Amino acid sequence: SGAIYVGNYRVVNRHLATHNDWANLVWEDSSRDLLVSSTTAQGCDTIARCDCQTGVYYCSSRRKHYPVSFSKPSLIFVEASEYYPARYQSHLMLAVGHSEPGDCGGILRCQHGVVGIVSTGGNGLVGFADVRDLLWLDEE
Ligand SMILES: CCn1c(NC(C)=O)nc2ccccc21
Ligand SMILES: [Zn+2]
Repeated sequence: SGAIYVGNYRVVNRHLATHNDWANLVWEDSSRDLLVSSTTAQGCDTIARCDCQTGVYYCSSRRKHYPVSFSKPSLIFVEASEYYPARYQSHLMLAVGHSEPGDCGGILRCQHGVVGIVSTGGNGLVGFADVRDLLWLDEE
């Protein structure tokens, strides 16, 4: 589990969005596994605006933050998980590391701020849904 809290936006994995998220929906995209809802209180996170390929992510199933190198966001085939069938996911970055389903929502961060959230795992990789292209998260 986990979210990004930037201004009055909550960014969550679409597959973990709650009824309150859907009832307060700003934007969602199944192909990216992202959903954005509105918040009362302003959030503590800053979104990265950059093309970094190194950062640190939180792994809840290890209670650990790991430094990783990761691929640039792209359209990738993802094998079946507990929460999605085998399918193509867009805006996905991969790193070598540990990721189980419950790790979804952990933040990947670089020197510029939050890059994305854990969205995929299995076969010794961790996949992250990028948010750095969502420039509208920083305004209105
Ligand atoms: C995102 C703001 N921010 C953070 N934040 C964290 C969590 O590390 N570290 C910074 C270092 C220098 C300048 C700004 C910085
Ligand atoms: Zn960066």
